[PDB]
Amino acid sequence: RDFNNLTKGLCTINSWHIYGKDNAVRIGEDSDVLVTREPYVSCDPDECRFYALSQGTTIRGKHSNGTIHDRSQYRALISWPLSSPPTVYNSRVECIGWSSTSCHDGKTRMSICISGPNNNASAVIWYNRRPVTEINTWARNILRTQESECVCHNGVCPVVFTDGSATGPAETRIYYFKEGKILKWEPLAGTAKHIEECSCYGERAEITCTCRDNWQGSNRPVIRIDPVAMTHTSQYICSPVLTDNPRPNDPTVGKCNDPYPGNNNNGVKGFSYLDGVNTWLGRTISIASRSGYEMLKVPNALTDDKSKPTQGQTIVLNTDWSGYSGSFMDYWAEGECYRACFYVELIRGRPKEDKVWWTSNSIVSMCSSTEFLGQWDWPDGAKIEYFL
Amino acid sequence: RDFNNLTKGLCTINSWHIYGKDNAVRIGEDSDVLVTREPYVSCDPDECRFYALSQGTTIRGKHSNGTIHDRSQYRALISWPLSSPPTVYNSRVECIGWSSTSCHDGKTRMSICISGPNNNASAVIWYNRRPVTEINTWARNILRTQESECVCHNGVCPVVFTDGSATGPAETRIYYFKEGKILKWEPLAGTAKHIEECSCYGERAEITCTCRDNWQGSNRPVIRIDPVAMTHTSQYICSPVLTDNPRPNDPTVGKCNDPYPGNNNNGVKGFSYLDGVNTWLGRTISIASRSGYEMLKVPNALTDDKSKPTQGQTIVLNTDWSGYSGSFMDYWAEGECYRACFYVELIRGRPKEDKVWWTSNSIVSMCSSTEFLGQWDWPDGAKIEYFL
Amino acid sequence: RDFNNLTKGLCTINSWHIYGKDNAVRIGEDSDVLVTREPYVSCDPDECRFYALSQGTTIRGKHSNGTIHDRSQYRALISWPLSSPPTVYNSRVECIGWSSTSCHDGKTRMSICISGPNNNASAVIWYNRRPVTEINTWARNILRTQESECVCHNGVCPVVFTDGSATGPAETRIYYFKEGKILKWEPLAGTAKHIEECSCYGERAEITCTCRDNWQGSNRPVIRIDPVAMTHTSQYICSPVLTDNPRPNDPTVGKCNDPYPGNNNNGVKGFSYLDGVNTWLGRTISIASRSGYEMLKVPNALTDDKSKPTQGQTIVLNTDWSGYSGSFMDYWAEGECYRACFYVELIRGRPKEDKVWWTSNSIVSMCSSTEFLGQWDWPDGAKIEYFL
Amino acid sequence: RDFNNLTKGLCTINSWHIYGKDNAVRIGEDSDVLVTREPYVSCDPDECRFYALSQGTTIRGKHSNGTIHDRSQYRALISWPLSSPPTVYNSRVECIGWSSTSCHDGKTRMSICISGPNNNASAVIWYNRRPVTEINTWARNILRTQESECVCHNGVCPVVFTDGSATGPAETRIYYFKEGKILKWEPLAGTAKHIEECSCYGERAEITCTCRDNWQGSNRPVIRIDPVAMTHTSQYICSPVLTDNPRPNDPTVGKCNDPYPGNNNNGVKGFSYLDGVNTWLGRTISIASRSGYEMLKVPNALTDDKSKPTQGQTIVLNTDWSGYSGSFMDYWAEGECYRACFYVELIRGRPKEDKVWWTSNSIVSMCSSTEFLGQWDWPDGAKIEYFL
Ligand SMILES: *[C@@H]1O[C@H](CO)[C@@H](O[C@@H]2O[C@H](CO)[C@@H](O[C@@H]3O[C@H](CO[C@H]4O[C@H](CO[C@H]5O[C@H](CO)[C@@H](O)[C@H](O)[C@@H]5O[C@H]5O[C@H](CO)[C@@H](O)[C@H](O)[C@@H]5O)[C@@H](O)[C@H](O[C@H]5O[C@H](CO)[C@@H](O)[C@H](O)[C@@H]5O)[C@@H]4O)[C@@H](O)[C@H](O[C@H]4O[C@H](CO)[C@@H](O)[C@H](O)[C@@H]4O[C@H]4O[C@H](CO)[C@@H](O)[C@H](O)[C@@H]4O[C@H]4O[C@H](CO)[C@@H](O)[C@H](O)[C@@H]4O)[C@@H]3O)[C@H](O)[C@H]2NC(C)=O)[C@H](O)[C@H]1NC(C)=O
Ligand SMILES: *[C@@H]1O[C@H](CO)[C@@H](O[C@@H]2O[C@H](CO)[C@@H](O[C@@H]3O[C@H](CO[C@H]4O[C@H](CO[C@H]5O[C@H](CO)[C@@H](O)[C@H](O)[C@@H]5O[C@H]5O[C@H](CO)[C@@H](O)[C@H](O)[C@@H]5O)[C@@H](O)[C@H](O[C@H]5O[C@H](CO)[C@@H](O)[C@H](O)[C@@H]5O)[C@@H]4O)[C@@H](O)[C@H](O[C@H]4O[C@H](CO)[C@@H](O)[C@H](O)[C@@H]4O[C@H]4O[C@H](CO)[C@@H](O)[C@H](O)[C@@H]4O[C@H]4O[C@H](CO)[C@@H](O)[C@H](O)[C@@H]4O)[C@@H]3O)[C@H](O)[C@H]2NC(C)=O)[C@H](O)[C@H]1NC(C)=O
Ligand SMILES: *[C@@H]1O[C@H](CO)[C@@H](O[C@@H]2O[C@H](CO)[C@@H](O[C@@H]3O[C@H](CO[C@H]4O[C@H](CO[C@H]5O[C@H](CO)[C@@H](O)[C@H](O)[C@@H]5O[C@H]5O[C@H](CO)[C@@H](O)[C@H](O)[C@@H]5O)[C@@H](O)[C@H](O[C@H]5O[C@H](CO)[C@@H](O)[C@H](O)[C@@H]5O)[C@@H]4O)[C@@H](O)[C@H](O[C@H]4O[C@H](CO)[C@@H](O)[C@H](O)[C@@H]4O[C@H]4O[C@H](CO)[C@@H](O)[C@H](O)[C@@H]4O[C@H]4O[C@H](CO)[C@@H](O)[C@H](O)[C@@H]4O)[C@@H]3O)[C@H](O)[C@H]2NC(C)=O)[C@H](O)[C@H]1NC(C)=O
Ligand SMILES: *[C@@H]1O[C@H](CO)[C@@H](O[C@@H]2O[C@H](CO)[C@@H](O[C@@H]3O[C@H](CO[C@H]4O[C@H](CO[C@H]5O[C@H](CO)[C@@H](O)[C@H](O)[C@@H]5O[C@H]5O[C@H](CO)[C@@H](O)[C@H](O)[C@@H]5O)[C@@H](O)[C@H](O[C@H]5O[C@H](CO)[C@@H](O)[C@H](O)[C@@H]5O)[C@@H]4O)[C@@H](O)[C@H](O[C@H]4O[C@H](CO)[C@@H](O)[C@H](O)[C@@H]4O[C@H]4O[C@H](CO)[C@@H](O)[C@H](O)[C@@H]4O[C@H]4O[C@H](CO)[C@@H](O)[C@H](O)[C@@H]4O)[C@@H]3O)[C@H](O)[C@H]2NC(C)=O)[C@H](O)[C@H]1NC(C)=O
Ligand SMILES: *[C@@H]1O[C@H](CO)[C@@H](O[C@@H]2O[C@H](CO)[C@@H](O)[C@H](O)[C@H]2NC(C)=O)[C@H](O)[C@H]1NC(C)=O
Ligand SMILES: [Ca+2]
Ligand SMILES: [Ca+2]
Ligand SMILES: [Ca+2]
Ligand SMILES: [Ca+2]
Repeated sequence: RDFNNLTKGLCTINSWHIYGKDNAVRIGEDSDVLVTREPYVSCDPDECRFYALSQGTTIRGKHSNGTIHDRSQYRALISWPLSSPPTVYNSRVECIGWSSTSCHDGKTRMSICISGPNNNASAVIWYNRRPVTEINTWARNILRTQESECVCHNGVCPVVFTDGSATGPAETRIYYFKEGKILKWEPLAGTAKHIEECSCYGERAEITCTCRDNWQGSNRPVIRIDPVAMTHTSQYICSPVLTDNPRPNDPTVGKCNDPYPGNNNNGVKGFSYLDGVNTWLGRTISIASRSGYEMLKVPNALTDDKSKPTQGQTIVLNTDWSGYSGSFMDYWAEGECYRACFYVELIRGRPKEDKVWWTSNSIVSMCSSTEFLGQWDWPDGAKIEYFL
Repeated sequence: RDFNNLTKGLCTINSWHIYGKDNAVRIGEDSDVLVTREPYVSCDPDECRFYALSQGTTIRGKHSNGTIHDRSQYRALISWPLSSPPTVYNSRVECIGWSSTSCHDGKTRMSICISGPNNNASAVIWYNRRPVTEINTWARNILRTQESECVCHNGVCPVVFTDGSATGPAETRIYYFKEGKILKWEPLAGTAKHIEECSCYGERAEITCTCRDNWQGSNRPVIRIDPVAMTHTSQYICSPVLTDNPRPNDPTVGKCNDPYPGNNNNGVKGFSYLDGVNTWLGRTISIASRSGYEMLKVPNALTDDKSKPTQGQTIVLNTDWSGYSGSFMDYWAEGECYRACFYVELIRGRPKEDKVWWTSNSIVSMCSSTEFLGQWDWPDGAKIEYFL
Repeated sequence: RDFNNLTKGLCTINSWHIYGKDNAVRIGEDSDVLVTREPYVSCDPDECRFYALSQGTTIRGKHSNGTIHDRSQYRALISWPLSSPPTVYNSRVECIGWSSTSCHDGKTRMSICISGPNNNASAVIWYNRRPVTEINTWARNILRTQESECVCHNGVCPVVFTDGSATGPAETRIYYFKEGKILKWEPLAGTAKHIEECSCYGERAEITCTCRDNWQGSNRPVIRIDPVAMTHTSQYICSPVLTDNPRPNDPTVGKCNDPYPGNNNNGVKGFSYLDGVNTWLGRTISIASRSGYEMLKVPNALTDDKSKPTQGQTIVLNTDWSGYSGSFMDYWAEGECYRACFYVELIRGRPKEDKVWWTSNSIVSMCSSTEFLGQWDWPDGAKIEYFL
Repeated sequence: RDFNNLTKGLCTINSWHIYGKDNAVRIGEDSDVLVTREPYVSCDPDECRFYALSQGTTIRGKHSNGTIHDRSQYRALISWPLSSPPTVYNSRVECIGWSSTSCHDGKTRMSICISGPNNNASAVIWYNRRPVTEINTWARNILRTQESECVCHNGVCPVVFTDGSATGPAETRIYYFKEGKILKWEPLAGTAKHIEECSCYGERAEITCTCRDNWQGSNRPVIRIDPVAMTHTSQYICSPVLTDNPRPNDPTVGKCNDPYPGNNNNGVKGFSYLDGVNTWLGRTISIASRSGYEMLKVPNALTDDKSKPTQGQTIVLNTDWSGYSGSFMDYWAEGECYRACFYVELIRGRPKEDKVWWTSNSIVSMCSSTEFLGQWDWPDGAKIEYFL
């Protein structure tokens, strides 16, 4: 095998088709499904898999009580077959910890997990299912990473980490790994003022990451990485179609180089595909809560501070719970272009459904079509009442 | 690997032997078996598997309530090892949706799933476990396909779809796929007046599909496809041995080019092998309900409007529930001829057994023998009382 | 791969060491273990597996009620990894039916299952996991076979079948299969008067089968097969160490060419290794019930009508339940000789433990050592009280 | 494949990073997890796995009652994927018995299990998943071995066994195996006075084993093996940092060539890495019970009878239960040096938690880093109250 190179551009996105769905919470009502959160999807050359952070308990298990909590010693990055649920018996542990990323370089996979207490966390970088490098916290405040796949080019796999405050300036670093070793790292540059939970995709030798400015911004920061030069830029999505959550109502003009204000110290992981007129943004439908999900075609969102939607697709109704969302692509598919894909985490349980003591999720995932397909909505589908 | 070619004829069918049986409902009374319906069987060059549409819940799970319903966001095409039950832990999701087909071309497998609301459904065509093509509804009324395997010849895999009314003229199309791409499609031609749920098999470079005329016909429509020319014909089975369900009692003379009347707006998926004097038809034993199943040797059923049985085999007694049935063959077996095989879906639960709130099925499957073997009957075997 | 040839002799048997044990009934008290009976062991070139006839239900499942019964539509030959229990999720179905054998020829595996009602049973012979040949009942009375592995030589795999009475003369046939096809079959010849449930092993181009004379004999019949000539002989084990069950107490002189009388119309499957002074016989310890199990070294048992034990090994105490026993070897092991192995089926439940409504078993298996090893006893280990 | 050679030295150990954790007791509260104890970790060239001795029951199973007991017929050496729990469905049985070791030689794996009653135990040596050699008890008193991985060099895999008293002189033997055959064995030599449960690692053609002197010593005996010459030495760790349990408080000067006294007839399996100034010792934090676990950097512990810690890392708080600990390395990793790894068995249940009737464990495992990483603590994480 050779290292994959990002040689193709994005396919034209005219709609989104269903790719995978695991129905995990429905199935886990009466089967040995692990409690998870922070899911994503990532492809190897011969298979695509679901990934997430386990909570080290099943959902009917008594240890599900307390699983609203993000960071414990009982979490691990797990992967499992596409559209199956994450069960005790089919889930492969990639590494231990409570913040992760993972990506295949064309030869093998790199997985990164961070663990530790808040003031003394460390990342372990695994390559070919063996630990290779470790990175200690630099700011002693919840060293943390993407929670979705990284992207590689000719073996170089950039990863974005943050360490420091979630409610003020933090120390974001872009590490460039190859075979699990650090080639270089850079501090964040550009005009993004705070970065968390980057969602990345690659095309024609450039990696684009759409992130969460938890501190100030209801527009999303965008990091664009050149994995050959190992350099990057940052800015915000300029569009007034604001895509964090919670957020204020949409303005008529957005901000390119600073956080669009109105909501502080909160957010949600999300994503976009930024490709000129072939630009699609995801967001929650609710401005207040992690409810609903929609895709909006917003031509030139990155650069046009008045850009508005020209097309859209509902993914999850506003009467159903959503969650984190992120990008992935199958870089090893046939054809002339890369097909944009994404997932949405469908969070069930706490805090919004507090008649149960757990928090878990299921996954829905879609990829782009060049057809203009009909739309359905894709809720989690479980009845909370059944768990009482 | 090369693409498989349909170079062989059918083996002489002198009786049927047991091939597979999953006992899913029996086993699922106390194990994590998924609720399914619309099962089938399909072979790869190195393995044969069971397939079905999951309902995204186990049968003891509380979400089994409601699973009489055909179309939800929680359904998927799954496959699993021959004669195992479809469990949470052993079932591989092929694609998401509520109407499917799947077939191996000798190189890899194509799977097709349709999802969406009734007025805005779309098919996704997967090849080599990746999405390749999508097709939007053309009639905005439950785009739907075979619910059993397709057949390929030199890479060309025809698939029959219908969109439109179930109780009047609809828009049936035969798509010819290769490597998941559309080579051509044709509207239905010939004298079949309504088509659903085609059951297909191939022999000497011709594909024969036996279908369901839900609107008018208690004889079954037959589509015969030339996958090289990519053309087809349609007619009905001429025989007065009527094989849909519900149906009127058998006449003495059938109809070749129009629906044999008496029952409207209903049916069941079924199949036949039409090979001159080596012709066998399956049907339910009951004329009124999906009860029993039998195979009848009906020489020249396709073309002889007075043909009657010369031999038969009971598969399921009329005191046991049946369901859909369909054809498959192992195109990669050794020997000089293709051995005809079929399955019967053994439906349990609603609507006929309404003391439970679910609907599920198990599978029995048989293939032909050149011996004249003794017959057994093959019920599902579960006791509904145990589920109360 | 080439066909395996029986080129080696037996290793010297100086004691028996533990090979595998599945603890199935213990584990199945709280896990999804299938109800089984009639287990055995068989090796492929790269793996050894446990085999048995499933009852198509788990042991905690309500459908376990009734599983004392031998023949139903819900049985299948299953295999699973050595020393694991036979679970819903890890068990591979080989074929459907209620009497089986299976063996690897060095290239691939042949499996045979018989199904049907008592008066109309049929065998299906699978090779390379595909059905190849079928054989209809010839006597219309429970066509039945070995219930342990067959043995192959240069592709020729003899199998012993019986059809007819269990309590008087029956029609036993030795079929010689190659690639699942019938080369030849012979009726039983020699002086054995009734044959069931043969337990076979091969060495230096000869296959030895030790069987059950259910009608009259408490000595066991022995069939010796030349798989090159495709001919056989039969006789009884001459030794007065009688090894069927139930049986009379041991005499001082046995019978070579007729059944040793005293017990009629009953028996148990069992085995022996007959190799001159390297001869070991297994038997139940109890003369009355399937209780205990022991191995006795009985030099020249086959030919010496006064032969008595010179050494022994207790396998299962007489205060624990046993069951069927049979031979297998790993024909693909390293070294200069074939190591004799056997299993014992440890039957739990009905009829001897009738406070539960099921019948199931676990497996213990041992192979020979050239050391004189210490002995343990190997009970099933489950507490029936836990199942109430 | 060629046999692995121990060509590399140890990596510099500046801290320990998380490697694996299975959360077995947490997950097994509501999933089919086997009861285990005596776990370890061992790598093949393409995978690392967890190993342990099953008790032949799940933890919620009623047969979990009594599993404080060390030796029964229902135990087996099992392996399963790294960081998964040992479940009924994912656990591979390596061999049957109640004392084990296992190691890969670069070509295939050798596994050794001992079974039998106390006065008549025997070891079976498996190679390439087949039994090859057997060894009968020589002292008729609980023949027993390492309970963690062995190490191979050019095919030669030394294993340490003991047979005899646990509370006075016993008969320890070092067997040198190749392809599962005995090349040689030696009686223990040197100044260690009692040996059990050796924990081994290899580097630059030498194997170092740190063991348990159950009889007298609260310092640990160390056996150093030359696998080319097939010779060994023994002594004790000289350091006054005493690392058995229970033990007296730490002195200022230890003992090189005799047991450091104060505690008799007890101990725990443990380990060390002895590499000059790159020397790390593990131990329980409690001097009295199997509570807590810590790593201490104790330069020249082996040879310096006043050596004290210069650095350390807490693995398990003293308010959490620990257990056995042992060494392993991935001899097939990339790079210039072998990375030291270890595990800790986190024992739950009896005798310390006697409100439940079972004894089981989970596993945490770590490997060395050349960074100075932040430390977390890694408890089992289960709530005993949930099991009542
Ligand atoms: C079967 O499945 C089919 C496929 O899925 C399905 O069809 C799909 O239907 C859905 C639902 O209708 C469609 O999705 C929507 O698409 C809208 C965009 O399309 C409309 O607008 C464009 C653009 O129109 C402007 O620009 C063009 C030129 O490019 C001009 O030509 C126009 O005149 C117009 O110009 C004015 O405005 C511009 C600036 O905005 C100026 O530049 C300009 O000078 C003028 O001022 C049109 O081109 C479209 O028409 C074409 O398509 C339609 C078919 O849809 C045809 O009938 C027609 O012939 C044309 O071909 C079309 O009119 C999205 O706007 C829309 O998303 C908004 O609404 C939803 C709620 O429905 C919100 O959730 C979403 O967030 C968007 O609204 C919010 O955000 C915006 C942006 O800030 C706010 O302005 C807005 O107020 C609202 O904010 C509020 O909610 C927010 C969210 O909660 C909150 O955050 C805010 O704070 C605030 O509270 C939606 O995505 C989809 O595209 C169809 N797809 C296809 C292929 O057709 C079909 O229905 C199904 N069938 C059945 C039977 O069910
Ligand atoms: C061990 O296992 C063995 C293997 O399984 C098992 O043997 C099998 O037994 C079963 C059960 O008996 C057999 O299955 C049946 O087979 C019947 C056909 O075979 C009979 O008929 C043929 C044909 O006979 C005509 O034609 C030949 C020439 O080809 C002439 O020679 C004849 O004289 C006769 O001619 C007249 O009729 C023709 C028109 O029909 C005219 O052309 C002609 O001029 C004359 O008018 C015979 O050849 C057969 O004989 C041979 O075999 C038998 C052995 O079976 C030997 O004894 C004998 O020597 C010969 O070798 C034989 O007589 C099927 O018809 C039958 O299926 C009908 O019945 C079942 C109920 O049993 C129905 O469920 C089924 O649907 C069929 O009936 C319905 O449908 C027809 C068609 O429309 C209706 O006419 C009929 O009224 C009925 O309709 C009703 O029910 C429907 C369903 O609910 C409903 O929809 C309707 O609306 C209506 O309500 C059945 O399949 C099987 O073949 C055996 N197999 C073998 C290899 O032997 C054995 O028993 C087992 N042992 C034990 C101990 O258990
Ligand atoms: C640690 O583990 C160790 C390894 O496992 C374990 O050692 C093992 O111990 C077990 C138990 O003791 C041993 O197993 C038994 O072995 C017996 C055979 O060995 C004895 O006999 C031989 C043969 O002796 C005759 O022949 C030789 C020459 O070859 C002469 O030298 C002798 O003098 C004697 O000759 C007379 O008899 C012959 C005819 O029978 C004539 O030919 C001759 O002229 C004379 O008349 C001796 O060689 C043996 O000695 C050697 O070994 C011992 C060690 O065992 C040493 O001390 C000694 O120095 C020698 O080296 C030895 O004496 C088996 O017979 C025995 O099986 C019978 O008993 C059990 C019950 O225990 C029954 O279950 C079993 O079925 C057998 O009895 C039944 O069947 C026979 C046959 O028909 C009947 O005769 C008998 O009455 C009984 O029938 C009844 O029960 C049946 C079953 O229910 C029922 O069906 C009947 O109807 C009836 O009701 C048993 O297998 C084993 O071999 C040891 N292994 C080793 C390697 O040592 C050790 O104990 C463990 N340690 C601890 C501490 O636990
Ligand atoms: C984020 O994560 C970080 C990384 O994990 C974490 O940092 C880590 O913190 C932990 C906890 O503090 C550190 O772990 C401890 O490390 C201690 C060793 O380090 C100290 O000592 C050395 C050595 O000092 C001597 O020698 C040097 C020269 O080599 C001289 O320079 C010194 O002056 C001193 O010399 C005297 O003593 C010598 C003999 O002992 C003589 O030779 C000499 O002449 C003098 O007499 C220092 O070098 C270290 O300083 C350096 O590092 C610190 C940072 O830690 C810096 O601040 C500093 O600038 C330097 O760079 C340092 O001072 C271990 O001793 C310690 O383990 C003992 O304590 C724990 C309890 O905490 C016990 O559980 C453990 O068992 C050890 O104590 C027992 O055993 C000893 C030995 O017998 C007994 O003496 C002792 O009494 C006690 O016994 C009792 O308990 C036993 C167990 O129950 C029982 O069995 C006995 O019977 C008895 O009851 C511990 O491991 C770790 O190393 C840090 N790591 C790093 C990289 O920094 C950081 O905190 C985290 N951040 C947050 C915010 O949480
Ligand atoms: C099915 O028939 C096709 C058409 O003849 C065979 O296709 C040829 O395959 C050869 C061998 O791979 C190629 O080099 C030719 O170029 C192919 N020809 C065409 C016209 O496509 C194919 O091999 C046949 N399949 C099998 C299993 O034999
Ligand atoms: Ca924000
Ligand atoms: Ca109809
Ligand atoms: Ca008998
Ligand atoms: Ca000690």
